[PDB]
Amino acid sequence: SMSYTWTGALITPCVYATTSRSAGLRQKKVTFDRLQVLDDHYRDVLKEMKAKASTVKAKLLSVEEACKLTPPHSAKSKFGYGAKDVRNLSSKAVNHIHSVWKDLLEDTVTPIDTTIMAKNEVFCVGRKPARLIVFPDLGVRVCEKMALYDVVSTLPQVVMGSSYGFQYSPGQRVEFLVNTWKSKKNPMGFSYDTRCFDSTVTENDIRVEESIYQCCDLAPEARQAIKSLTERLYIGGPLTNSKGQNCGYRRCRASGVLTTSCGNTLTCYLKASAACRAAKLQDCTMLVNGDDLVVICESAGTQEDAASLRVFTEAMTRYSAPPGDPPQPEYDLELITSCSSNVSVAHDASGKRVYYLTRDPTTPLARAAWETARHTPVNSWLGNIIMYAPTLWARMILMTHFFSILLAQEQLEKALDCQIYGACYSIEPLDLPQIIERLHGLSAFSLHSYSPGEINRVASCLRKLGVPPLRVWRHRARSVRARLLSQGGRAATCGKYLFNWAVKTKLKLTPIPAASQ
Ligand SMILES: CC(C)(NC(=O)c1ccc2c(C3CCCCC3)c3n(c2c1)CCOc1ccccc1-3)C(=O)O
Repeated sequence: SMSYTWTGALITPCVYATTSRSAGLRQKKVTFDRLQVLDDHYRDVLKEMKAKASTVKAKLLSVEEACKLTPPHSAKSKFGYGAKDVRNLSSKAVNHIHSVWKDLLEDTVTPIDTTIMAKNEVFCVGRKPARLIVFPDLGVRVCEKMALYDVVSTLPQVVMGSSYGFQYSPGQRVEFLVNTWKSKKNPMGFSYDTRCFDSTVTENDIRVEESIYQCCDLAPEARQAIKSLTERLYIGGPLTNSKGQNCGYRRCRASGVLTTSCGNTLTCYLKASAACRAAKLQDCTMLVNGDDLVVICESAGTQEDAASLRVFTEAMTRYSAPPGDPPQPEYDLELITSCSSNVSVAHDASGKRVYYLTRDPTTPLARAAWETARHTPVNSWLGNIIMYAPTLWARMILMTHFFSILLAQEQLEKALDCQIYGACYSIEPLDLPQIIERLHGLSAFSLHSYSPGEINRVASCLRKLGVPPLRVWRHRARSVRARLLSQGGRAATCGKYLFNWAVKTKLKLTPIPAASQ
């Protein structure tokens, strides 16, 4: 069936940014008839998964638990309250959510409304159209957590095991990839890019996902709500623009429901697993985060692997998940990008090899540049500093430049909102040494001798963007550093740890103590 049907009603508004002006380009991209044919490989895998699901027990969250787990900056309800009101258990929001939950149990058919908007996201320049998000009202969102919050995390882990990527901290991901890679005699890996994965998700895919939830041991009321949410919301429904006008109907995954991530993870794992069997990949290990898929297996030979991947892709396509980028076999782990990252090697103080996650700095640099400029309530630069703390480009460029700006504006102690790892943290910049040491270990203040590919990518990327060479940054760093040290206190600690790389004569970096008093 068609992933979308449109009524012509415009999708109205809520280095460049995406806007509603390109919504037409995306709609054309995401709108197509899906054809899905399933075979015994798919059925065999689904049965194995259901058997694992059958061992999971999961519980209803009360209205209050679900409110407390509601993120602070969610789009407000059209029923007179917003995310802060939910977090604060205001009577207004509490009363409405109870009415919404009751209606979910008593009505299991009436399509639930959703809003569609185009995202505003910053990119560097072939310009990409804005992403479309589809989401139900805040009240419904909280009820989703009541029914399914205890499901959507626990369940995929049990079903998929080490393949479920969301269980891993950043160092655990690296560890899993490197160990998997080193366990093959002749490793071959490839990422698989599904073309607009959300649009490829069929009604059958979504009823399958529901059938897998129900394999869980649930409360009766939870089964009812999960069935209802599926029928009224998940499988499809009407789309409303920001103006209150209907602009079409959906028959695929909505991007902004609680089950988007769990569901894409299960369905991607299910389809890919079966496709591995169809292709006869040997000693397969998969890693899955939602729609993002990477496979590492035992090489059968250069042309064999190429043929294998083409048969892999044919299976995924039959299963309704056709490739955006045709997949490509790699024989070097560094060259495999999954979840916008790749493993790379450097050396620590004693010259030990340290693997860490890095990525092409283009988008992080562009967004940070954008945030310097227009002073946005969004601080993506700080999140990138944390996520990619060990990297060449985060240490020498982003840290240097932003601690530079923090000093000048004397903002060293103003906490910034930071959305990372699926949560919104209130981050004080002086905490960065302690944060980094926990996430990445001390080696992250001491890494040197980065790979030639990594260095080339960074230096080349800077040139493309008109950013000063790394040499400029090392010089600026030494200045920012001395300023931090001179101020002493927590500022000094930042100079000592975050910038010991810019200095000839290294200070000794010892384990930073937890807070006292
Ligand atoms: C001319 C010179 C040498 N420039 C700088 O010092 C300088 C510092 C930081 C940055 C940055 C960012 C680096 C990462 C943190 C956010 C800003 C970017 N650019 C500069 C140029 C060049 C133009 O604007 C950009 C557009 C896209 C990506 C990066 C940038 C001067 O001294 O005036």
